[PDB]
Amino acid sequence: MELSFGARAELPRIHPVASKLLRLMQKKETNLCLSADVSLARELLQLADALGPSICMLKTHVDILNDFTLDVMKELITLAKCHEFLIFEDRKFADIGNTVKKQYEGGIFKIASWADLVNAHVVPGSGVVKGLQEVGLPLHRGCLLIAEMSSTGSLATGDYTRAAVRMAEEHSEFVVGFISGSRVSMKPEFLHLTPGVQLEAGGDNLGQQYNSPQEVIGKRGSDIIIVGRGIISAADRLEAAEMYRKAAWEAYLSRLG
Amino acid sequence: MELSFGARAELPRIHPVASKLLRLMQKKETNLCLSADVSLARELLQLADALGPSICMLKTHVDILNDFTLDVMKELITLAKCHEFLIFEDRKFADIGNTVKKQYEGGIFKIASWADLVNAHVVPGSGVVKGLQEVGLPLHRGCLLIAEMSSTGSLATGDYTRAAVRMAEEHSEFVVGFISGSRVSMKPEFLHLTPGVQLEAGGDNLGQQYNSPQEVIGKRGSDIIIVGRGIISAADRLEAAEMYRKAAWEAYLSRLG
Ligand SMILES: O=c1cc(O)n([C@@H]2O[C@H](COP(=O)(O)O)[C@@H](O)[C@H]2O)c(=O)[nH]1
Ligand SMILES: O=c1cc(O)n([C@@H]2O[C@H](COP(=O)(O)O)[C@@H](O)[C@H]2O)c(=O)[nH]1
Ligand code: PRO
Ligand code: PRO
Repeated sequence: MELSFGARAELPRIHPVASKLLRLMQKKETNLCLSADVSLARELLQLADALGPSICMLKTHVDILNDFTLDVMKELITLAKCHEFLIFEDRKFADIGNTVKKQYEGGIFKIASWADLVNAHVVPGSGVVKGLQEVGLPLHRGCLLIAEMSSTGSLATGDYTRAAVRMAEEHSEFVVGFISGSRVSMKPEFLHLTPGVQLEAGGDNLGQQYNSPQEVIGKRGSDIIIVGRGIISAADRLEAAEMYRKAAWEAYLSRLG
Repeated sequence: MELSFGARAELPRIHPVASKLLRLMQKKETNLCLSADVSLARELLQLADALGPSICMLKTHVDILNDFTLDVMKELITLAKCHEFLIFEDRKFADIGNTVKKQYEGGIFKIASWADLVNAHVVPGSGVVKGLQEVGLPLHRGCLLIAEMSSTGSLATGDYTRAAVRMAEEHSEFVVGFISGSRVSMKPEFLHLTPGVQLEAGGDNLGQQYNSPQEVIGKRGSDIIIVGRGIISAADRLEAAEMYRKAAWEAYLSRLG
């Protein structure tokens, strides 16, 4: 009884940020999240503009942007609105609730002011979510919980993964899904986003491991692929993004049947 | 066969950053780390100057400083050198190795340029440490691994804690100890730093739980207490720091016997 992205966007318990995302995924035929892991604002913005039509989401690491300003993020929002994609700051909040609330709202990045989505590790216990939601619920934001990781030696397995799913399902007013390698929740209101994706087999020299779009979307049941170097290190990033988009989209279609 | 801090500073396998810390702890009779969880640079610097003689370490969250600049960190270094304490940026790196290397060296904070110590969660596997050490070893820095957390529902227990200890003991050229609630390693070359500390019982409304200096240093065998609100929310932060310093130091002495 698997529903399309467009039908999932209408589910009774859907979060509004998840619904917006699912609707634009269906409209644009994309379940690709670009991992824009660059250090220059101009490159970030040029990628966002050119690849915007091909992506459902742009994932940032603003803390690696050498020339971050809030006005860069204003320009990114313009592109996100134009091309219709969400902005996901991959901050991996991972502290006690009292600390993460300040890290999300404040400092020089003011993440909550521009990021539709953020994510959190579950290791601190549910206070990490409660602290973020003090800021994010008034701002109509969503959060993803890290239930599994792609890297060698990941401890996000077994009972840890189960705890992440329970934490999400108990904070569904704010948590909209997971970073995971596979479908971890049986509730269709939750999004599954999977990093560690390339077309070719392999990894990196610092513990990254890759699986293909067909494997992660088609076999493992995830919704969205997160792709960094498979796109950004290519010469033609637009054609690379299109290859990843077509791969992930067809894997999704074939699995709906 | 418990050694004093000053003797631990001479151990054959000691890391140079740990040795520097242990020597100044012994010299100054302090095993207190101030958690300087403030949003203004002037308050950060005024606390560092006034409390510097009372502390072995100042723990920052630079991502909550509304008016961060690199020149603020230059002024903090001056105070750290004057008063003899280490600077610990509590960034909780928690990503794949390729990402954390960039988050540690780069962006607007350039953490590795000013922080003696950083810390990491072990959930990604050991690539998190390998990525950080690509930057931190050339810069003669150290790292702490988060083996336990103070907050309600923490998943850093059992086999997760054991994995953190193994990861530290296999990366001892860079990892100098732990964030933990107790002694987790039997190797005296590793430092144990414990947050979730107040003189009075209680917690916060976002999952923080407190234990006393006597409990954590004296019974649970930790080395250093990390104290935020128990000091910073007090009217007289200097006298508060002195009360925490005296508590932690006496608990350490009584346990050496
Ligand atoms: O398990 C995880 C979780 C992540 O967010 N990531 C992130 O996804 C991206 C992967 O990038 P790449 O495709 O270049 O390996 C990085 O930004 C990384 O921080 C990951 O690789 N694995
Ligand atoms: O297990 C942990 C790990 C931490 O670093 N911390 C940090 O230690 C400090 C605790 O502050 P406080 O004493 O105000 O509760 C915070 O900066 C928090 O981020 C913690 O409380 N528990
Ligand atoms: O792992 C494999 O064999 C295939 C080849 C390309 C990606 N997956
Ligand atoms: O928990 C208790 O009872 C004591 C009282 C102060 C701190 N510890």
